Amino acid sequence: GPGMGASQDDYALIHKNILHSEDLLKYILETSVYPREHEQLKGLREVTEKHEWSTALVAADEGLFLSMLLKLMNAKRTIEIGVYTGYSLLTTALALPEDGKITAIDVNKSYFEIGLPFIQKAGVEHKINFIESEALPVLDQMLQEMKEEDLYDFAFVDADKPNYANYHERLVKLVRVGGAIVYDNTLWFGTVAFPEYPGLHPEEEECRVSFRNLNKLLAADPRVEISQVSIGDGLTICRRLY
Amino acid sequence: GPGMGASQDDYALIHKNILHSEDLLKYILETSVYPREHEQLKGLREVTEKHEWSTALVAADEGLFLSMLLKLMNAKRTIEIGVYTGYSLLTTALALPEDGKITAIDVNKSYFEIGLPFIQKAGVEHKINFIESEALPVLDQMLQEMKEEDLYDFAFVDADKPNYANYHERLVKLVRVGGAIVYDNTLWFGTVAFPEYPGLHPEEEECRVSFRNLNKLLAADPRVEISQVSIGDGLTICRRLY
Ligand SMILES: Nc1ncnc2c1ncn2[C@@H]1O[C@H](CSCC[C@H](N)C(=O)O)[C@@H](O)[C@H]1O
Ligand SMILES: Nc1ncnc2c1ncn2[C@@H]1O[C@H](CSCC[C@H](N)C(=O)O)[C@@H](O)[C@H]1O
Ligand SMILES: [Mg+2]
Ligand SMILES: [Mg+2]
Repeated sequence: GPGMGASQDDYALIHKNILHSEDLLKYILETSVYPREHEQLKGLREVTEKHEWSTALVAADEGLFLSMLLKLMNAKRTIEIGVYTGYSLLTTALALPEDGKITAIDVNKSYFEIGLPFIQKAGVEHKINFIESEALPVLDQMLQEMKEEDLYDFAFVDADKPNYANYHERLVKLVRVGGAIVYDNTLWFGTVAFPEYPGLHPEEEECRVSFRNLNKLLAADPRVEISQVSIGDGLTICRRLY
Repeated sequence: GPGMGASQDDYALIHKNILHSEDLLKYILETSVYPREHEQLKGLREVTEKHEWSTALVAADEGLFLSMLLKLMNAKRTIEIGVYTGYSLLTTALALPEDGKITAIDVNKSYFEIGLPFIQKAGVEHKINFIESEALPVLDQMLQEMKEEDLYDFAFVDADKPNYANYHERLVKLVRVGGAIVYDNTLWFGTVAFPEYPGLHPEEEECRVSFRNLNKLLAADPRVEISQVSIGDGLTICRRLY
């Protein structure tokens, strides 16, 4: 719609971190991440770093953390909401077993085609089923067709941030009991810690208010036990109880 | 020498944080941690905050993360090194199923007796086998007694930091293949990002060097996959590959 420019350069929080020191984040990346990063994940990240929406790319240290979660819970069927160029999608496909399956949903396949060559040369494209659509209509039709023995083990939510609460009401019925739902950016550059934060782009302000509402909602939801982790831009792990 | 003894006020780092703000950290605790904290964990934490070594108490948001890791990986048998007043121990005991068993090792049981009444009221003391000893002799004795059916699914290391690398050589044999080892304080108040740090206590400088060596070691160890997480004072998750 008509209005103000909503490009990445129009944003205010691009360079703000939740860690105190930029040295500390670089230490973690140089010491414990880059020596453990797949060669194709490195290539996908370096291309994405130059993209016009580079701020949406998931942090590399967080990627190695999501891979650890998938392996420890022995996930085999997962769903990803928000693919972009596919860093977390490639991370997920590399962690799953050979017969693992992923449902990847994004409104823009042009983003996904940027990282598709890296995914292919990693040899894990066969696990991925890409759905070019809005995520909410896909999840609602899944509610129509999913049987209990088809429920997902793991779900990464990283698409349109104000819609997390809407995705939640579907994913607690699409993920198995004891499965995991992870919401990304739940600390939003640290702006959620304050009732008001001046000088944000209108869309950044919408995310701050929506994340402050989601965090209260997740902490009070009896269907789930939560864990908010201050890695990357912050994430909340959600385990379905019933 | 003789006098008043070791204080946590002799240390230079106890007031430091890795997050950008104390408001952000207190937001995480007030929003997502305290409403989910067990009543006995709250009582244990509040008494421990007045102890003379309250700096070593595991952060409450990290406790929920460890509880989440135990359930997602379906842990049943764990080992804890460094108990103190038992916050992480009580966190672990509440997370495990009713038939879970924990081997808790600490050189000082007087610390543990501070938290024992809270563990009893929670009704989980039957899962805990406390051993008052130095950790290394106990771990070595386990290696000659351990059968494959007795391997641990999970190990939390949070004792004397300079001994982590020595604990690592034992724990990759005591933890089952696919099991997890978590090393606490691997970021050490952010000092690991600096080759030199001024004004540190001799024991504080010793662990900054130790953790700079351990983080390089763990990132190069081909026996495990790793994931360093910037929660609390930073931790490193290790998953055994063979
Ligand atoms: N309504 C919607 N439904 C599905 N996807 C959407 C959406 N709105 C935005 N998106 C997509 O969600 C993505 C978020 S960027 C996600 C980053 C990626 N997961 C990573 O690991 O780096 C964008 O590519 C955007 O195209
Ligand atoms: N060599 C050693 N072997 C076993 N325990 C040790 C040790 N050196 C120190 N410790 C113990 O390890 C503890 C570290 S503080 C640990 C904090 C605790 N895990 C928590 O949840 O808060 C101290 O209580 C100390 O008594
Ligand atoms: Mg993100
Ligand atoms: Mg600690």
